[PDB]
Amino acid sequence: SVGLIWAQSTSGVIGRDGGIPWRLPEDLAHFKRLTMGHTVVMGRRTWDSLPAAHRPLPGRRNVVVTRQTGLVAHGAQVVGSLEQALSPAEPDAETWVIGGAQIYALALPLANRCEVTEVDVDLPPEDEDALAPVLDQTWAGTSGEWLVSRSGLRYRMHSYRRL
Ligand SMILES: NC(=O)c1ccc[n+]([C@@H]2O[C@H](COP(=O)([O-])OP(=O)(O)OC[C@H]3O[C@@H](n4cnc5c(N)ncnc54)[C@H](OP(=O)(O)O)[C@@H]3O)[C@@H](O)[C@H]2O)c1
Ligand SMILES: CCc1nc(N)nc(N)c1OCCCOc1ccccc1CCC(=O)O
Repeated sequence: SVGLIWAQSTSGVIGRDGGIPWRLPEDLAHFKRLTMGHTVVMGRRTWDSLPAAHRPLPGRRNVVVTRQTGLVAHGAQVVGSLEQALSPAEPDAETWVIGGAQIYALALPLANRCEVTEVDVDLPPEDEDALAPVLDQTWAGTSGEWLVSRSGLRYRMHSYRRL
């Protein structure tokens, strides 16, 4: 199983200024619960965005996709394409593509599941924003209820699978 997992504003923003432009603890907990013990595949810019105590992401096999063949990434496995990342020498029952926008676009045709957090935060897109992939008619999904975070934002989780 190859899955994508992301959190987006309702406007589709996933990233700004090298980070994520909201604070949603319940989404971090969801992300940890879904990914712990599994492989997490990410683009190099997402690797560089990880906060210090989470670079590498603890308890997960971290795989970083870069064209920089000689790149040192302590705590992660460096590979040269998304296809390499999805062709491990040691297979994993679950592989999660964890971003960013560039890598999601390449991974979506190869994936069978998407786990999406929708965040009701008003962020009109700015020119350098990273944006979420869009799910077309080849995907179908289910939505959780709208919830309110202890930190204030409304949010909800969606689970999509390839038809
Ligand atoms: N809200 C969320 O769920 C979420 C999740 C993840 C990330 N984010 C945010 O998204 C942003 C980062 O996303 P991004 O789209 O800018 O970058 P990204 O997808 O994380 O990384 C892009 C990098 O991946 C490498 N890459 C891309 N295509 C490749 C290919 N065909 N072969 C080999 N390497 C390839 C390149 O690395 P090199 O330049 O090293 O060659 C490229 O610069 C940040 O703001 C981050 O905080 C948000
Ligand atoms: C938690 C944000 C996030 N949320 C969802 N639903 N999917 C993602 N792919 C994602 O991005 C994962 C990469 C960025 O990870 C972080 C960014 C800022 C703080 C903490 C973490 C993850 C830390 C961890 O899991 O140990």
